[PDB]
Amino acid sequence: APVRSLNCTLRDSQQKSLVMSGPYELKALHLQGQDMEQQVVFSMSFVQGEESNDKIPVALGLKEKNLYLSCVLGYIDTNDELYPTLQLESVDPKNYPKKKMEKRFVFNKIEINNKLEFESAQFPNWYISTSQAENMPVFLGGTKGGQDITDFTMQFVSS
Repeated sequence: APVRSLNCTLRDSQQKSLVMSGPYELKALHLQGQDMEQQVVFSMSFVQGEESNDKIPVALGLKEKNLYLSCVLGYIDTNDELYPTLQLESVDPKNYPKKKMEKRFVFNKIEINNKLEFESAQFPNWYISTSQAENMPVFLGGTKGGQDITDFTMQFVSS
Protein backbone atom coordinates (compact mmCIF):
# COMPACT_ATOMS: atom_id res chain seq x y z
CA ALA A 1 0.00 0.00 0.00
CA PRO A 2 1.85 0.68 2.27
CA VAL A 3 -0.15 0.93 5.48
CA ARG A 4 1.37 2.03 8.80
CA SER A 5 1.19 -0.85 11.30
CA LEU A 6 2.46 -2.35 14.54
CA ASN A 7 2.12 -5.77 16.15
CA CYS A 8 0.92 -6.03 19.71
CA THR A 9 -1.01 -8.01 22.27
CA LEU A 10 -3.88 -6.64 24.33
CA ARG A 11 -4.84 -7.28 27.94
CA ASP A 12 -8.05 -6.02 29.50
CA SER A 13 -8.09 -3.78 32.57
CA GLN A 14 -8.39 -6.86 34.81
CA GLN A 15 -5.19 -8.23 33.27
CA LYS A 16 -6.89 -11.01 31.27
CA SER A 17 -5.22 -12.05 28.00
CA LEU A 18 -6.96 -12.65 24.67
CA VAL A 19 -6.67 -16.08 23.06
CA MET A 20 -8.34 -17.98 20.24
CA SER A 21 -11.58 -19.77 21.09
CA GLY A 22 -12.23 -21.76 17.96
CA PRO A 23 -11.37 -20.53 14.45
CA TYR A 24 -13.71 -17.50 14.49
CA GLU A 25 -13.84 -16.37 18.13
CA LEU A 26 -11.62 -14.84 20.84
CA LYS A 27 -11.95 -15.31 24.58
CA ALA A 28 -10.35 -13.62 27.58
CA LEU A 29 -8.72 -15.20 30.62
CA HIS A 30 -6.01 -14.64 33.21
CA LEU A 31 -2.91 -16.50 31.96
CA GLN A 32 0.47 -17.72 33.34
CA GLY A 33 4.06 -18.09 32.16
CA GLN A 34 4.65 -20.28 29.10
CA ASP A 35 0.92 -20.42 28.48
CA MET A 36 1.38 -16.73 27.65
CA GLU A 37 2.42 -18.03 24.25
CA GLN A 38 -1.29 -18.60 23.64
CA GLN A 39 -2.16 -14.94 23.59
CA VAL A 40 -3.15 -13.59 20.15
CA VAL A 41 -0.83 -11.18 18.33
CA PHE A 42 -2.73 -8.39 16.58
CA SER A 43 -1.51 -6.35 13.65
CA MET A 44 -2.87 -2.86 14.32
CA SER A 45 -3.01 -0.76 11.16
CA PHE A 46 -3.71 2.97 11.03
CA VAL A 47 -6.45 3.56 8.51
CA GLN A 48 -7.48 6.67 6.61
CA GLY A 49 -10.69 7.35 8.52
CA GLU A 50 -12.03 10.00 10.91
CA GLU A 51 -9.27 11.15 13.25
CA SER A 52 -9.95 13.21 16.35
CA ASN A 53 -7.18 14.47 18.61
CA ASP A 54 -8.01 11.28 20.51
CA LYS A 55 -10.00 9.08 18.17
CA ILE A 56 -7.45 7.36 15.97
CA PRO A 57 -9.03 5.03 13.36
CA VAL A 58 -7.45 1.56 13.28
CA ALA A 59 -8.05 -1.94 11.94
CA LEU A 60 -7.14 -5.02 14.00
CA GLY A 61 -5.89 -8.10 12.16
CA LEU A 62 -4.73 -11.34 13.75
CA LYS A 63 -1.06 -11.64 12.79
CA GLU A 64 -0.38 -14.52 10.38
CA LYS A 65 -4.03 -15.67 10.54
CA ASN A 66 -5.55 -13.63 7.71
CA LEU A 67 -8.42 -12.71 10.07
CA TYR A 68 -9.69 -9.25 11.00
CA LEU A 69 -12.06 -8.10 13.68
CA SER A 70 -15.19 -6.61 12.16
CA CYS A 71 -18.41 -5.09 13.42
CA VAL A 72 -21.56 -6.38 11.72
CA LEU A 73 -25.27 -6.27 12.51
CA GLY A 74 -26.65 -9.52 13.85
CA TYR A 75 -28.25 -11.06 16.92
CA ILE A 76 -26.62 -10.76 20.32
CA ASP A 77 -26.34 -13.07 23.31
CA THR A 78 -29.20 -11.38 25.23
CA ASN A 79 -27.33 -11.44 28.54
CA ASP A 80 -36.41 -8.72 15.24
CA GLU A 81 -34.06 -5.78 15.76
CA LEU A 82 -30.37 -6.21 14.89
CA TYR A 83 -27.38 -5.21 17.03
CA PRO A 84 -23.66 -4.71 16.40
CA THR A 85 -21.70 -7.96 16.80
CA LEU A 86 -17.99 -8.73 16.75
CA GLN A 87 -16.88 -11.18 14.07
CA LEU A 88 -13.53 -12.64 13.09
CA GLU A 89 -13.53 -12.41 9.32
CA SER A 90 -11.05 -14.20 7.06
CA VAL A 91 -9.61 -12.05 4.29
CA ASP A 92 -7.52 -12.41 1.16
CA PRO A 93 -3.96 -11.68 2.33
CA LYS A 94 -3.37 -10.22 -1.11
CA ASN A 95 -5.52 -7.17 -0.38
CA TYR A 96 -5.27 -6.63 3.37
CA PRO A 97 -4.54 -4.51 5.15
CA LYS A 98 -5.21 -1.35 3.16
CA LYS A 99 -5.56 2.32 4.09
CA LYS A 100 -9.16 2.19 2.82
CA MET A 101 -10.59 -0.54 5.05
CA GLU A 102 -14.29 -1.26 4.69
CA LYS A 103 -16.24 0.43 7.49
CA ARG A 104 -16.99 -2.78 9.43
CA PHE A 105 -13.26 -3.21 10.10
CA VAL A 106 -12.64 0.23 11.59
CA PHE A 107 -12.28 0.99 15.31
CA ASN A 108 -11.64 4.32 16.89
CA LYS A 109 -8.71 3.88 19.27
CA ILE A 110 -9.34 6.12 22.25
CA GLU A 111 -6.48 6.64 24.68
CA ILE A 112 -7.62 7.22 28.26
CA ASN A 113 -4.23 6.94 29.98
CA ASN A 114 -2.84 4.57 30.37
CA LYS A 115 -5.72 2.62 28.87
CA LEU A 116 -7.12 2.08 25.38
CA GLU A 117 -10.72 1.68 24.31
CA PHE A 118 -11.73 0.52 20.85
CA GLU A 119 -15.05 1.92 19.69
CA SER A 120 -16.78 0.65 16.56
CA ALA A 121 -16.51 3.48 14.03
CA GLN A 122 -19.63 2.17 12.31
CA PHE A 123 -21.72 1.75 15.48
CA PRO A 124 -20.90 4.47 18.00
CA ASN A 125 -21.11 3.51 21.69
CA TRP A 126 -20.25 -0.13 20.98
CA TYR A 127 -16.78 -1.23 22.13
CA ILE A 128 -14.50 -4.24 22.04
CA SER A 129 -15.46 -5.75 25.39
CA THR A 130 -14.71 -8.62 27.74
CA SER A 131 -16.63 -10.16 30.61
CA GLN A 132 -15.32 -10.03 34.16
CA ALA A 133 -15.60 -13.83 34.21
CA GLU A 134 -12.84 -16.09 32.89
CA ASN A 135 -13.01 -17.83 29.49
CA MET A 136 -15.92 -15.87 27.98
CA PRO A 137 -15.99 -14.55 24.40
CA VAL A 138 -14.68 -11.16 23.40
CA PHE A 139 -17.69 -9.23 22.08
CA LEU A 140 -19.09 -5.82 21.13
CA GLY A 141 -20.58 -4.19 24.21
CA GLY A 142 -20.03 -1.48 26.77
CA THR A 143 -23.17 0.43 25.78
CA LYS A 144 -24.03 0.87 29.48
CA GLY A 145 -21.33 2.30 31.71
CA GLY A 146 -19.74 0.05 34.33
CA GLN A 147 -21.23 -3.22 33.07
CA ASP A 148 -18.59 -4.66 30.71
CA ILE A 149 -14.80 -4.33 30.54
CA THR A 150 -13.94 -1.92 27.71
CA ASP A 151 -10.44 -0.86 28.80
CA PHE A 152 -7.19 -2.46 27.62
CA THR A 153 -3.46 -2.06 27.76
CA MET A 154 -1.29 -2.70 24.73
CA GLN A 155 1.96 -4.65 24.81
CA PHE A 156 4.16 -3.72 21.85
CA VAL A 157 5.42 -6.81 20.04
CA SER A 158 7.20 -5.61 16.91
CA SER A 159 6.86 -3.37 13.85
